[PDB]
Amino acid sequence: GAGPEMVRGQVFDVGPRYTNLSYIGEGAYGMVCSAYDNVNKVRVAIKKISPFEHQTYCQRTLREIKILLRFRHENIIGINDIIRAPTIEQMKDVYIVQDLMETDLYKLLKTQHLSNDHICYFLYQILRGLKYIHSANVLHRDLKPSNLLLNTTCDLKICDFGLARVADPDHDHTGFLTEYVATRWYRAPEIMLNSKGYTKSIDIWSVGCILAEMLSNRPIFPGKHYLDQLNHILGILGSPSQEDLNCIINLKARNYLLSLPHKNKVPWNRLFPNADSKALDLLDKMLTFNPHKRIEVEQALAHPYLEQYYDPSDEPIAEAPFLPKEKLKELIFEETARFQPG
Repeated sequence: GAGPEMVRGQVFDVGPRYTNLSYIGEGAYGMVCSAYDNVNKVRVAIKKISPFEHQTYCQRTLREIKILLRFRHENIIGINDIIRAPTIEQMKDVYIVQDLMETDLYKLLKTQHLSNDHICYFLYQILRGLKYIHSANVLHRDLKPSNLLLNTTCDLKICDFGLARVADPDHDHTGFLTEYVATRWYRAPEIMLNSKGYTKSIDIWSVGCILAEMLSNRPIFPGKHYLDQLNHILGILGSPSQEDLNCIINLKARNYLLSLPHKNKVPWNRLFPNADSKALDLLDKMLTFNPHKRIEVEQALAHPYLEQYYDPSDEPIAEAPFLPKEKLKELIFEETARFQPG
């Protein structure tokens, strides 16, 4: 009737509820598979996770499980089930069950031209999700096409909250070239200059990047290393204004910008000659150099580009806003307890 099922030589032990395994790929670190859920009669995605040797992998797993279990939103991936051993001592892996999403925006962009209607709809859903996340005082901090899941009807769901943090603007300041975790091509200019990525404006930049990418099927700022990323940004936006430089008090950061040759803005309509003009107006506002001047999520939603979808009453906000590895394991154990046969 059952056993410890294997997939590509590794235990993928999810039964008896989940049968007929097919492999998909790799996760952050751990195997991903689809499987037939025998209770709700649908195929699902199951991600195997093995974090307990390392406090960082515990921190990200716990952080993401805590977040995804607290969140309930149509445009954020839910956790349907969590499979693990009944005791801390026997728990070496955890399996997270999610709705099966056929594709993601990375894969889609590599293979499919998007109509303006698709771009508009996808951007609406990204921002609708992001409204909820930000309303919970959470920063996602790693928005990118591969973290935007899509099913067969183009329902879009934000995933991968492993690098998320509670917002903390009063402690956002840092020095020049401070090391950063999140994906390079979607990093706001200030990450390289004077920001730890603790304000909401960090996510809007990433959304701006994703919009630009949907318009042309190519990343807009494909930097090859930490500081090339900034010079990609400045080659399009042009040199920051005196006013925007006066906001950067750090001398290494400011003097770096002052050392560069003057660059003029590349107009959006020459970079994207087939783009809708309202899309380019909103792109410009999301890809603003100065984070204090950058559009906020709610303002983005209310922009004329999204007028066909905008409905604030149907764009919900969160009811409930918000260490050694041994204690993180116990907290992962406690956090996943609600899915245990009971």
